[PDB]
Amino acid sequence: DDVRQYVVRKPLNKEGKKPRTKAPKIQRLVTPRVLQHKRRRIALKKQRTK
RNA sequence: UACCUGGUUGAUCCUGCCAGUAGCAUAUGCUUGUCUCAAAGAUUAAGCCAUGCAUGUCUAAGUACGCACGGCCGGUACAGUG
Ligand SMILES: [Mg+2]
Ligand SMILES: [Mg+2]
Ligand SMILES: [Mg+2]
Ligand SMILES: [Mg+2]
Ligand SMILES: [Mg+2]
Ligand SMILES: [Mg+2]
Ligand SMILES: [Mg+2]
Ligand SMILES: [Mg+2]
Repeated sequence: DDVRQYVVRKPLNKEGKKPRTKAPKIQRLVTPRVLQHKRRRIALKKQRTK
């Protein structure tokens, strides 16, 4: 299942402003950036060993 | 600038101090037109204090669902300032 689908959003409607919906930033979410950081951490060990 | 002068005797030569002389640094008195520097509650009380200020800090890079502001899609995690 996808977590990004099930985020609880907050409606937000102030007088004189258009209606809006806000959702929080997901934390501890596996993203390509996390995998690439781990990949480079692994790749530095190879350089040290060589 | 390696310097002296008055005072003891009726007069003299001494010893010897007192007083005189010139800096310096604290106070005080009188006086004071222009410019450049410039010390300044140490001495008596490391005595006592009204009031105000004298220590705070964010980058692309720890944590933003404050519309507090803000552009588009509109479930389509999180635009940005903060
Ligand atoms: Mg995280
Ligand atoms: Mg005489
Ligand atoms: Mg003298
Ligand atoms: Mg003039
Ligand atoms: Mg004092
Ligand atoms: Mg004192
Ligand atoms: Mg002082
Ligand atoms: Mg101070």
